[PDB]
Amino acid sequence: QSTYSLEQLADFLKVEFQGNGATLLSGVEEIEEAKTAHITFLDNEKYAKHLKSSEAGAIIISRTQFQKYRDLNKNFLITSESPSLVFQKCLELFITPVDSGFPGIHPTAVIHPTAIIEDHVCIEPYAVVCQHAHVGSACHIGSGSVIGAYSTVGEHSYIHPRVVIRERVSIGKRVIIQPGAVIGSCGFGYVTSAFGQHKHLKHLGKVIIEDDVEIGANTTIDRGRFKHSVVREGSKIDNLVQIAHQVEVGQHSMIVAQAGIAGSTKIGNHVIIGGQAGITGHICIADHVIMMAQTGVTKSITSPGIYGGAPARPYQEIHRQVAKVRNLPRLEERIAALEKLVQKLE
Amino acid sequence: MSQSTYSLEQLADFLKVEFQGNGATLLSGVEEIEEAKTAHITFLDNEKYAKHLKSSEAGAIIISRTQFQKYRDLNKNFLITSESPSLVFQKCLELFITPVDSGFPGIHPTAVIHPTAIIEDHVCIEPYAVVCQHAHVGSACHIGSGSVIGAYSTVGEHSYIHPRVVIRERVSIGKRVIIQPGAVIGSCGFGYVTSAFGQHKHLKHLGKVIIEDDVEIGANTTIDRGRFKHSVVREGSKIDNLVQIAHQVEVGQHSMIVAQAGIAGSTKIGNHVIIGGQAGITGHICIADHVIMMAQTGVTKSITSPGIYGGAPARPYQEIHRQVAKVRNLPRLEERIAALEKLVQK
Amino acid sequence: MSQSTYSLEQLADFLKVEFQGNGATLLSGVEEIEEAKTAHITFLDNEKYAKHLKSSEAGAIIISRTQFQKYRDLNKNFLITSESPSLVFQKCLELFITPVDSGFPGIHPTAVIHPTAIIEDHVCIEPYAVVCQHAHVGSACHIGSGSVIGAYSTVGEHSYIHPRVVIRERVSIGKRVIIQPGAVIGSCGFGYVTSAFGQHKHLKHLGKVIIEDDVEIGANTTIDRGRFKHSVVREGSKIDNLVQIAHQVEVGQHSMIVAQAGIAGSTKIGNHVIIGGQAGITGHICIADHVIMMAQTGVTKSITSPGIYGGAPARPYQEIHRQVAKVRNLPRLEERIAALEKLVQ
Ligand SMILES: CC(=O)N[C@H]1[C@@H](OP(=O)(O)OP(=O)(O)OC[C@H]2O[C@@H](n3ccc(=O)[nH]c3=O)[C@H](O)[C@@H]2O)O[C@H](CO)[C@@H](O)[C@@H]1O
Ligand SMILES: CC(=O)N[C@H]1[C@@H](OP(=O)(O)OP(=O)(O)OC[C@H]2O[C@@H](n3ccc(=O)[nH]c3=O)[C@H](O)[C@@H]2O)O[C@H](CO)[C@@H](O)[C@@H]1O
Ligand SMILES: CCCCCCCCCCCCCCCC(=O)O
Ligand SMILES: CCCCCCCCCCCCCCCC(=O)O
Ligand SMILES: CCCCCCCCCCCCCCCC(=O)O
Repeated sequence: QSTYSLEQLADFLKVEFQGNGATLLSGVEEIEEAKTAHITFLDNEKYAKHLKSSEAGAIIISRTQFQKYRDLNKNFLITSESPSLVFQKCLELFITPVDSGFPGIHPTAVIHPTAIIEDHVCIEPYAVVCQHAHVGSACHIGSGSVIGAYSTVGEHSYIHPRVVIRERVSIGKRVIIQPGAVIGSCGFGYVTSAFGQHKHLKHLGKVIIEDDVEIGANTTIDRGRFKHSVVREGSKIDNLVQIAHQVEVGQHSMIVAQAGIAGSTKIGNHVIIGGQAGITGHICIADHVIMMAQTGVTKSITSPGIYGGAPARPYQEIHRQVAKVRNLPRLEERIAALEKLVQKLE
Repeated sequence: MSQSTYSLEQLADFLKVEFQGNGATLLSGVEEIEEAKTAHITFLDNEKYAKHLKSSEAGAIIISRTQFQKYRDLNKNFLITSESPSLVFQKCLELFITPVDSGFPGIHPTAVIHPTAIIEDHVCIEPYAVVCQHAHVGSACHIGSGSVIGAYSTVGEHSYIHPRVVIRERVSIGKRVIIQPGAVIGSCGFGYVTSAFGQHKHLKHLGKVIIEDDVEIGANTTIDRGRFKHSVVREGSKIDNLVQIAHQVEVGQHSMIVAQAGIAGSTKIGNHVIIGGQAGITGHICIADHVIMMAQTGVTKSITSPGIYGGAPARPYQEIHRQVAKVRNLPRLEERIAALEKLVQK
Repeated sequence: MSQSTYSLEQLADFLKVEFQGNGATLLSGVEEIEEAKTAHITFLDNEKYAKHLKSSEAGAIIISRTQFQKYRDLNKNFLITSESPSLVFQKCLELFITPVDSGFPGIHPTAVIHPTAIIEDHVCIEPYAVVCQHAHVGSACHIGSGSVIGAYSTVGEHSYIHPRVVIRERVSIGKRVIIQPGAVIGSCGFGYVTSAFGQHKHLKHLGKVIIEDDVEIGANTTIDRGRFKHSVVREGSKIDNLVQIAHQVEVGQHSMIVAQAGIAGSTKIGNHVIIGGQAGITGHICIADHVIMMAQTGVTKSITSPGIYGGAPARPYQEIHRQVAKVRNLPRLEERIAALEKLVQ
């Protein structure tokens, strides 16, 4: 650990500063809690209401937000870039990451003869690499994880401990899979028999995880019966998420924790799926669609914008619906007020 | 380019299935009925496709006898089966993508098996799996890499346990059972003794989890053991991924619980029940035979009669359809009062 | 093994408890109060179950002194206790069904322990568990098979970790803590900066996860680490299966989170709070001490006073209960508007 002054911090960040440049800083903290020795940031408007009174010895602020608060006696770090990224730079100054302590390929790691392991890879204890698997260069295979038969882990990916990647899975470049996640599990499909009974079907389709994808903890992705399941590049998936068989997740999308997409559904590019939300099967989510948390998308969405509720309706339309449902006592009163002036006899 | 090429007749004889049309027709893959080309094999599956069979350019269509008789006059290559068209199709599919194992045959040396545990003939135990005291693994079983077969736990013949499954102590697994990676079977139930004003004290659960024949359990699904009673999944039932089965829950025969749904404690589910994805079911209630819950259903009382159910709380489909409608048509109902209120005379 | 039968009297002595009914009454197991036959011991702890008491053919009923006084006139075999009837029932439960361990005592040959890690006394580490650099295993801990104790992470005394648990790096586990199988403690939190292109950049999370004393965590539950600050779960709190705890979430003392519930980033849950199954609580909000949230609740804003809440969005029990009732009433309501328009002549 070390200390940086406000002027000394500015040059390292390549950021213009305003205020008392001798302010000494020894850590990092959020805007609502930071002490004089702490550094902070502001990127949003529904956050700026806490800036007026903040002890922080350094505040990272954009050129836009700086305009509304520049006169205030606070110490500033004014940047034309995202205040959040500039803030991470400051975070990575103070805390250092730590690995397991088992570098390279651990003697325990069982690797199948026919598997191809590239140069500069780390395989932690008790990991199992199956037949004809291809672990790329500069990859990390976490402790106890499983790389399935004929599966490919593209270069620079990071598999965390105890992860099951099943047979025939394409993992892209620099993909990060959190611990406990399962890729290429069987899709929930059965033969609906005549006595009402359910007969298993071996799903054999590929699961393709493209470059720059992130998969959260214990998230499960199902493979199709014989066609592909795809999570297109730059998409970020959170914890405990369900991706059904033959789902296509479009590029640079986000699926928040505990959300679920049902079988054979196309999610478009730059789509946000809120937490605990549920999108049903055989439907299409248009590009740039934002779901609220706990949304039931039952029909296909065919235009961008903010959606929410069960079923899915535009934000404007549910925000009005909720505030009109809340209005039902008052509306009934107006009926009682009207059923009072029906004492009309003559 | 595909794996293999068959004639219509050659393939028909391989399947032990009658054919109609050009027996010489070359067939080199499979496809969905509405996409299949000449080289492709497909199946008509009783549901739709009346007009979509007529205009199908497939080189082979797997059809039931009852349905071939109806489409007898059509100019198509038919593979007529007495079994399920889809089930036959599976065999066909498996000729073009042959299913693959991890490439570790037999019982791997790195498998820890308790001296007391009994392992039957022709079983396969993959690397790093653990078989605890007095466990009983039936013949033709598969224990996936680094899975745990708990103390006094039994696994019926021909059952397939995938990698990193935990089967706790005192859990009974039927024959032909398939468990996807990372399921937890026999975890403690969420029940406690309250004491010292709201403080919760651990209760040891000593009930069993009884999984019956031909049952499937999805990936990272968790099934809790009872306090003293048992948690039972009856014959042929299919539980998807990320499902939660609480302590002392009973699921009847040939029932389906889709991904991310949860049943609370001491609740009985009937036979031929479909529990929609993400749906929730309260504890100490009953779900009758042949009940179907839509996704995200919140069941708060018992359901005694069959049919389709939706909403939170759950009500018979038609009712919640009628509700969403009326709720949506609230502004129209308000203008119906507002303009009616405008009539204010004498 | 245990076709074990005890007399009502024998049991009463072991229980150190007052009784009513024939001493010789032979009891050979436990059963729930609705179903209990003459062979069986059962308990009445919950007042919703006082119904099944009147017609009970049970061989023995564990009961509080107050409930006995109330149902005194009944001719049933009573075991009368001043403690929790459920706890006393637990003592019987264990007499018939003895618990069991894996059968691999102490530190198993096949465990991997990084030389720099510290292992205390009377600790059990099961087959193929991995303990990473500079970890600390408290005295009399249980590490389940194939469990990972990540770097610089510490596990307190008498803590019980079940098989295939991932404790990621820099995670503090308190004393007595029990973690069910498949749990992930200390995964990276969900945080990205979206570029003026639509592309999402990975923000590295360096914060800890602090699990306090007597905390329990359910199967396949995931608790994320903060970006800089910590995610804390305080004393006594019990978390169920399949639960999401986002980065920088603080959970209070003696709080309960039922299965499949979720808490978004940087939210503080107070003490003695119940979060119903599958409930969802947004980020950057606070939940007051002594708050119950019904299952499937969608909490979109801070709850600042104690009570029972429900629905999506969340409103206090009273109001939501009315709201649902009035939505139920809609068809009847507009029929009154129809008869209103009927008279216009
Ligand atoms: C979440 C859960 O799992 N159970 C809740 C349920 O408890 P509940 O009283 O239903 O008991 P639990 O469901 O917790 O325990 C399971 C077994 O206890 C048996 N039993 C319970 C009480 C009794 O006096 N006699 C008896 O035999 C039930 O028949 C059942 O078979 O509602 C109570 C509040 O109303 C809560 O305290 C519990 O957290
Ligand atoms: C509730 C929720 O879903 N939050 C997420 C959301 O909110 P948001 O964009 O606000 O990010 P967060 O604020 O949650 O980031 C984590 C920390 O940043 C602090 N903070 C935030 C804004 C600000 O102007 N100054 C400040 O100091 C917060 O107090 C918090 O402790 O998108 C972020 C990506 O950018 C994620 O990292 C957040 O976790
Ligand atoms: C007759 C079944 C009920 C119909 C509604 C169920 C489909 C909606 C699913 C909600 C989203 C959850 C995604 C999980 C589905 C899956 O993995 O199979
Ligand atoms: C507090 C009661 C609210 C009403 C409940 C209706 C919605 C059902 C949701 C049940 C959650 C299912 C998860 C299993 C719970 C458990 O493990 O005990
Ligand atoms: C009709 C629905 C309205 C209710 C929506 C509010 C519910 C909020 C749910 C958010 C909790 C999800 C937890 C995910 C954790 C994470 O973000 O990483």
